[PDB]
This record gives sequence, structure tokens and C-alpha cells, in this order.
Amino acid sequence: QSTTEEQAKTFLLKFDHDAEDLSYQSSLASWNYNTNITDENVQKMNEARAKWSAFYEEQSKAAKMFSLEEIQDLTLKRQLQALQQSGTSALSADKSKRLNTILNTMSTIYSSGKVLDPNTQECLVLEPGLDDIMENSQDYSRRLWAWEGWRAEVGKQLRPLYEEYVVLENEMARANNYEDYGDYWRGDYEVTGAGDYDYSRDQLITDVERTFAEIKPLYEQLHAYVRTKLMDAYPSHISPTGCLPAHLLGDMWGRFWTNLYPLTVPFGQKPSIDVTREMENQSWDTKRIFKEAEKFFVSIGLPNMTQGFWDNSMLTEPGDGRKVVCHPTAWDLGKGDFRIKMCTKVTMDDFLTAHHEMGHIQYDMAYATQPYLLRNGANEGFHEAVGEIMSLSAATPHYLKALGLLPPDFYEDSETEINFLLKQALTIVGTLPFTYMLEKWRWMVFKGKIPKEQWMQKWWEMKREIVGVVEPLPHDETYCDPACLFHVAEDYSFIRYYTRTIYQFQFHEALCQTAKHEGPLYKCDISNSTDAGQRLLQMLNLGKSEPWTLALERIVGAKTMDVKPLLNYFEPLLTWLKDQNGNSFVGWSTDWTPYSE
Ligand SMILES: [Zn+2]
Repeated sequence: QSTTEEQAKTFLLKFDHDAEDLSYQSSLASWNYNTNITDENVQKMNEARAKWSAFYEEQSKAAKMFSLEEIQDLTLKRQLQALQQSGTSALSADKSKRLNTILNTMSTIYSSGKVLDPNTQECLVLEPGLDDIMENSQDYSRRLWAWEGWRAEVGKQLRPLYEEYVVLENEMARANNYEDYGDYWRGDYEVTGAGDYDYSRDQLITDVERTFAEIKPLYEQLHAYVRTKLMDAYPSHISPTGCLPAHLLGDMWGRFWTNLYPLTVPFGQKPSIDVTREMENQSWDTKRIFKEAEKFFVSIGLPNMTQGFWDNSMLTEPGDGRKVVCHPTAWDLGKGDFRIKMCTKVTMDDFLTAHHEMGHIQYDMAYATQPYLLRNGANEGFHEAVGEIMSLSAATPHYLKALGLLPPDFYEDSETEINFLLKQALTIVGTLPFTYMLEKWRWMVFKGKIPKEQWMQKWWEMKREIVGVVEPLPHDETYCDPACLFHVAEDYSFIRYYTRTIYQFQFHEALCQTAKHEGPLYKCDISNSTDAGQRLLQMLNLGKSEPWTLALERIVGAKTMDVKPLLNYFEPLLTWLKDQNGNSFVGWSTDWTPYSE
């Protein structure tokens, strides 16, 4: 009968056999570059990546004559659907070539961003001279001049390419039978043929906006409290009900505000939890962290890293003159070979990133038994949310008390707990309204709601009423604020962070419900509960074999976005905050603006 599937299976077997070795020596070569950057190394990475991309493109062509309706299995259909994608080659040669030469332009000059100090004696760049200026500062004029000087230069040259890039991305989107660029990016959450365990492309936009509404009371309370704290910082340019200027947004993008800790501390006489001296008095090294971490994983059934970790992977930067990338990285080389790199140190932040790197790799070991094309997470957010929830339990006071990092008689005060809330909110949660509304801006930009002639001026126009941030000096159409971020030029999605955050909170709530912990969610501990690990394994094993819809239900019990765990987690803060607005106005007053009047 010779069903097409019986030859597509042989084709997929050949593809797996070739691609396993291809990526394995590519990843082996990839490791040799991160740990050793030379002239020879970059060349062979370029050759290997070019060969891999060419082979993938040939296999994408070879997937074309075998249709998708000839496979009834959903899991097998997913592999062909992933492989069938070609890319930008669908249009004519000239448009594709202009795409490649435009992408080259945003690679070279874009990375050479420069600012000019008013005084010539000091010259600073974005890394790290400027970053100190925006983030680590306690004055107004330095931030103002940095904002003006940086934004004055980069917009003019970089604005015109964005519209051409957008229209060309739309043209490739239409080439692949998609309605627009939004539908091109909204296809990552579409499930068809599964049944009731499905998700709609437009349902994500509607549900996220609905979840934003429940955030608004707590967001207003917190923003009012932080504003009342902030009037002591800039009395002469900010009204007690006015918006924060764009040059007092914490940093370049408003994403990281961590360095502003000394100014906005509620209780400055209560010290934060910092036991850094204690492990230095107990001779704890980075290696010892990895085995005490295992003690938590064995409680949930997760084993340790393979033997190749102990010898091949280095726990610190080499000192033989070779310069490396010190960012902690997660590597899945394949073929049972796994290597792990970071310039870790004995610090609490590195203490958490060590468990992230250990635990986020553990996801790879969970689905390592899946086929090579199914050796991935459920989606973009699941993989990056599994790692973060691991360190949540490692930072609990009980875990440190039982691990020797805390005294046996140590008692934590509720005022001490107050710092931990503000810290992790300021790190992860505080940007959730910002991230959601920025992606709303992009979606209406993608949907065409924002007219083409006001693409950048409505970013500032709705900023007055909706974003509640006032600009210090209006700029004309030539300027491009998104050009200040390196990720924009490289086409990096921003909904991944929001999905990761929501999935991480859902995972934490599900694990705590399984752990049968009682009380507010922040006191939850899942250590030593062997029954809680079997439930986790039920979700870890599936990997990419099942959709996120059903994978989320396997651990949580529901197949919908939920912010009730978030409200429960912040319940004490709400109960302590609702009375605060008695003597303060709620929201940001749009009547008073610093720029016009
Ligand atoms: Zn990770």
C-alpha cells in the first residue's frame, strides 16, 4: 500500500541520524568557542553553523512533498510541521537578498552605540560607563544628560530600517499563508485536532488583558506607596501625583531597578537576609553547593548531573590567559554529553543561579528519552519557568536553617520578610504590567491599530494616560526609542518573559498544593516530600510529547491562565496596603504634566 508515512519515517530516521552528529560536533565545537575565543575557533563555528543551516533547509524542502494531512498522529504531525518551515526564501531573490543585507547592517553599526559627555574629560560607553550613570546614581542632571545624549544620536540612523523590516516580515508572513506578522507570531499557541484540550490564537490576548484587570488594585496600591517614597528624591521636578520622567526610570529601559535599593528601603535599620560570612566560616565551596542541592532533588527523585559534569565542566573561569563568557549557560550537547559553564562565586545570587543551572538542565534529562526532535520543553515559557521555581525553595528560611546556612535558633521577623517581597517583586513582578502593556503596544503595532505616521509618538502619547510615564522632551518622527535595546534589532520576542512568569507561579502553586503546605503561599516548602516528586515527574517525563495546555493541567489541575495564586501570594500585602490610600490620591494625575506647564 506504501503509505507516505512509511517513507517519511525513514526520512525522519535519516534526518535524526545526520542531525544528531551534526549538532553534537557543532555543540562540541560550540563549547570550545565559549571557553576559547580565537581566530580559528570562530571560523569553524561559522562553517559548522552554515552546514547545519543548509542541511536543515534541504530537509525543509524534502518535507514539502510529504503533506501534513497524511499523518494522523498529533505528535508525529508536530515534527513534520516544525521541519516543513522554510523561512524567508519564499519571496523573490531580490527581496531576500535585501533582507540579508539589512540584517547585516543592524549587526555591525548597531552594536557601536556611543554617547557624548558635555565635558570632554570623561568619555563613557554603554558597557559599563553609561550603565553606572543610569542605574547607580543619586542625582538628576547626570541621568538627564545621559538620556538626552544617547537618544539624540541613535534614532536618526536606525529609524528608517524598522519600517522596511516590518513590511518585509509581513510579506514573508503572507507567503506562508498567514494573515499578518501577528498571526505569524500567534501560531506558537495554536492547537488543532487534539479536541477540547486546545487553545485559540486570539484567546491569549483576551485572557492576558483580563488578568491585567485583577492586577490593577494591587498595582495602584504599590505604585502609590513607591511614589510617596519617591517624592523625597526629586521634589523639585515631580509632583506628588505626577508621572516619573523617562530619564528617572531606573535604567535605560525601566527593566532593572535593583541598584536603587538604598533610596527606597522602607526599614533601613532592619538588615536583609545575608549569611555570606557564614559559609566562609564553614569552608563551603562551589562544589559543596552542588551536592547539598542534590539533597533537595533526591527528596523529589531527581538525580545528580552525570559524571561528565564533574571532570569536563569547570566551575570557575580558567586563569591560563583565555577569556570566556562568564554568563551562566545551559548546554544540551546531546549523545549523553552534557557540559556546564559559569564563573560562579560564593554569593546568594550566584547561590540561586547555581541551582537554576543545575535544575534547569534537569529538564533536559527529563525529556532526554524523547526523540531528538521532541527533546525540548513544552513551549518557550515552560523551560525557563522550571528552573526559576527550583531556586524558590532553596531561598526559604527553613531550607537554609536545615542546610547549615542559618543558625538553629534563628528567628525571622515579619519586617525582615518585608524586604524579600519587595526584592523579588522589583526583580520579576514589577515589570509584568510594563511587559504586558509593551506587548500590547507591539500587538496593535502588529495589528495596524496604531497609524503608520504615529508609530513612535503614540508610544509617548498613551504613555501619559495609560502607562503613566511622562516624557521630559518631545521628539519628532525621526527618533526610535526601541533602537536603544540590542534585542530589538535581533528579533527577540517579549511575551516569553510573561509566559515564563505566569507558568512559574502556577508551578509553584501546584507544587505547594501537592506539598499540602498550610497558610500564605510564601511560607511554602516542598523539601523531603517524596510524594510531591512523583507528581513533578509526571510533567517532566512528557516534555514536548504533549501540549502545554494538557501538560499544565497535569501539575496544576486546570487548563487556563490563572492569577488567583498570585493574589493569594500577595494577600498579606494587599490587606496591609488597602488602608494606605486614605491620605493619598490613587492613580497618576494626568492633569499636571512637567513638560507643557
Ligand atoms: Zn535554566
